[PDB]
Amino acid sequence: SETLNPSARIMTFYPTMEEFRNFSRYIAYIESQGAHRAGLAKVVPPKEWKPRASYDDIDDLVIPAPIQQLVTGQSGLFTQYNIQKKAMTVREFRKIANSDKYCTPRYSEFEELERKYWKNLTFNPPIYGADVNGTLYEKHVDEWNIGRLRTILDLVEKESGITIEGVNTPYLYFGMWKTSFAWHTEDMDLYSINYLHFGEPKSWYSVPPEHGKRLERLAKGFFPGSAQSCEAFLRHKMTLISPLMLKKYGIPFDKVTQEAGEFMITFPYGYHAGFNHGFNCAESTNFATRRWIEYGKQAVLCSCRKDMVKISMDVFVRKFQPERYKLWKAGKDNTVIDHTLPTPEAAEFL
Ligand SMILES: O=c1[nH]cnc2cnccc12
Ligand SMILES: [Zn+2]
Ligand SMILES: [Zn+2]
Repeated sequence: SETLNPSARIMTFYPTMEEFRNFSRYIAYIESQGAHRAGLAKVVPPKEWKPRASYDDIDDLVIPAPIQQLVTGQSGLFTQYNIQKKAMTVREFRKIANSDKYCTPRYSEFEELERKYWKNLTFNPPIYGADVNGTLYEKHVDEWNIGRLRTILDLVEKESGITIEGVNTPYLYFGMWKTSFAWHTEDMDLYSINYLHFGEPKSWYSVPPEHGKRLERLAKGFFPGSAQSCEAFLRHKMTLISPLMLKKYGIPFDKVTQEAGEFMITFPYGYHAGFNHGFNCAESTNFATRRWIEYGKQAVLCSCRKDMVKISMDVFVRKFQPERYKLWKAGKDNTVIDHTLPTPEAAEFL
């Protein structure tokens, strides 16, 4: 496991239509390749696959709570205050996105736009049409349908009947230039899938899960007051740390640009942050494999109740780890997670 992807670099995959039909099996395959080590992987779907005929019929879709993204800070360290604005349509949002005030600046290469984002992120706050409940997939699409992934995370809805927005349901993100997401891991340290439906690119930064604690120690040192108030303040999704800051403090990280028509997979305990190049739309949700159960059992949650997502691990432990159930309920489960190990389902490829 330590031999595959030794630098824990972001990997890209090009499945065929046959390989694209079994979602869970393909995630097992990419892990057998060492993809998970980076904490982020890109999946380019087969040319024949399309989740919708066109996007010219969504102008009247309402973004109920758009957020103005105010950033405070300096020297590569920032706090993001996401201000709720009144509801707007996709057409109203696209008009603001493409206006002279908010449009993407003229640039040659990504590195120019990236330098531009870190120089100007505290000025002219943009509007992010983020966390919109909904899907852009046509009803008949069976392959990589974010609405219905059919992973083991489905036990939460199957056994209890409870739905957690964006976690076991899809979220839509309407972006504009300079909109962004703060460093974070998923709720319960779950996996996530992100499909960029259309528009301008979305740039990502990732820290390998095996270096995740180094990012946490850096954050705690910089924000001691926040660290004193909450056990996992990064779950508030307010902390921005520049790649230059990470480089200076020796935090290993990688960066990738996602283009329209591509999927991004985040792995358990894979910290990620990023920004939108301009007007776009992405669909997202969380999912699980057998490997996540131990991450969910060990996840450190927000203790100040600013973040409320908590999944009971009991059903997963009883069903997939019965030999460990009594030891775990007694608080005697001393399992140490090896972040390099692929999911057990990967066995057929190894
Ligand atoms: O594209 C994103 N927008 C907002 N939040 C996110 C969280 N994780 C991944 C991607 C995004
Ligand atoms: Zn995320
Ligand atoms: Zn908290």
